[PDB]
Amino acid sequence: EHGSEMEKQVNSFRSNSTIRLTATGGKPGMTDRILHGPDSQQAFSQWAESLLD
Amino acid sequence: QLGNLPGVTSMGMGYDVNGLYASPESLLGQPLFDFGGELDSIEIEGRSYTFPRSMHVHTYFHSDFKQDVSKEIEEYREKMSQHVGVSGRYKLFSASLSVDFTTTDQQLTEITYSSTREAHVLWYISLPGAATLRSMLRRDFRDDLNNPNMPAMELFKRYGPYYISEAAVGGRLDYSAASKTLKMDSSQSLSTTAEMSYKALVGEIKIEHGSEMEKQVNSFRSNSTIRLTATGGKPGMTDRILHGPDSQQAFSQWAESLLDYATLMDFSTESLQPIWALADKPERRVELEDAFPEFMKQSQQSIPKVDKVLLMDARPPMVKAGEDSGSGASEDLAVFNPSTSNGYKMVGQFGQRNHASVADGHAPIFKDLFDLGVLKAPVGWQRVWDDAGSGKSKDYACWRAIPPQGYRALGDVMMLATSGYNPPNLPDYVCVHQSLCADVQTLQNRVWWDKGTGARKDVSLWQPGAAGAVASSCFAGVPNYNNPPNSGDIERLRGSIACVKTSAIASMQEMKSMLSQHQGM
Repeated sequence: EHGSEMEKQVNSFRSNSTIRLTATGGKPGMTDRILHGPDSQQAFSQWAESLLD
Repeated sequence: QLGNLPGVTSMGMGYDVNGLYASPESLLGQPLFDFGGELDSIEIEGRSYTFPRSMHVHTYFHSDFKQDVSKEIEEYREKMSQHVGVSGRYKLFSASLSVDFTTTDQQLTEITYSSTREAHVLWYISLPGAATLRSMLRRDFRDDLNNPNMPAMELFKRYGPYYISEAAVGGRLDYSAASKTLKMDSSQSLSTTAEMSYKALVGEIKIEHGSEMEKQVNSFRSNSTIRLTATGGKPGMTDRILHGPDSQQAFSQWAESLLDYATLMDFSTESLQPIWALADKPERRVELEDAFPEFMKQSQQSIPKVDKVLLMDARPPMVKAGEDSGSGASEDLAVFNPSTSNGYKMVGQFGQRNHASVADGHAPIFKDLFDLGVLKAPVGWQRVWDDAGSGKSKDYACWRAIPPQGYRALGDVMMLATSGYNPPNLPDYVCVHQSLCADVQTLQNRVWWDKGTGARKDVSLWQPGAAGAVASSCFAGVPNYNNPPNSGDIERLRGSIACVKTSAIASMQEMKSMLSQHQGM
């Protein structure tokens, strides 16, 4: 939730950490979109539903 | 065939001029013309397209930005109909209203109607003039058009009264807003705020967090009903652009898709041309043209409006709010507040020339039923008068609501027999927006004045009135004993105090009855 204590804590974590997302298995080329790019929740759900293939 | 250039199938089609604005959805069935089977080819951004030789194509990869904005629905309709080729001053494209706005907002008053359209033109297609097309008519259209026993109404039902002669092809977004501007910190123009909201949404601007522009746009969005409609372009993108996770990306997908999903999506001054100009005989051109007003009659009816936006309770409970006991004024004064609840609001005190425990009358209370922001709290209170100099230990004062910009107070409030000049504490006092009020014209039936008190300053409480305003139950202080007050005293009230129009007001029962004649409310 915007304005929450958890938002403050997470914003603080992100802007004072170097963060990477690395995928082993799953649809390739999805981690950049999940981490940064346009639609991270959709890109994640595509990776998750892709796992069988 | 007519080739594969997008838009070609729209050209020379009848159009429902009462339908949507520049959309394929308002094209009408039968093609009017035979455009020849010979085709030109054209290169447009690496791809080959074909179209009939008789049509002309002008590529122009660019964005036209247009806004039609108005506080008045009928003016919005007129503005939207300008410069599309329909001679006369007709209100066109009536079906787009319910596409763009809820039926409630259409009928409500104090709503600002905006259409902010960004047209992504890839090319224009244009036809020959009427006189060239006359030799290119399809058989049954030619027969019907030129048969003098085929009446105008049928001809117009079958073919449309106008056809598409020129059209922009690509995709268009319509960011349409029904805004309650009276709730909206309205310093910057609504049309600019709408523009910025649209542009931030699609990422043409980024708005800085904590900016003035952010405040203005947030205010616009949370006090408007907003829709995004796409004509042409990849379908099912508008929900993501408007609301969903990544609107700037969803928009760029729609924008880069336009070549593959291009349709007729905009009109120029030459777009719609009348079928009557195609008739062989001048007598036939004229009789068809004369029939256009009756074809359009139903479409030109005004949108029904809810002008009665204040719900009045004329007989609320009156509670005593002081006497001038101890003031030394010759006359007695008692004042009474109406009790308020359920979103009903006080606009003034009731005043009496006596000391009774009971009010001689009632001060009405008003409720902003449709939440239009027509009632708004005062920004503060100033003194018309106090008892400084009377030497009485307790204090007596007449206060005025200082209205926020654009609003007016309907009555003053006396504070009587106080310890210090304590200002009114009336959480449910409101001012009323200018639009619902009339400037004070008369000041009659004096309630009271302070003479005898021996205060340096003077005051008299008068009943305000205006042509068309409800007979007021409230008072206004004049800082002198003029009897009756002169036009200078009346002028002093202008911009600050007013009377509330009968046309803006209705009782519980009148509101039920008025609303039962408006569909979907």
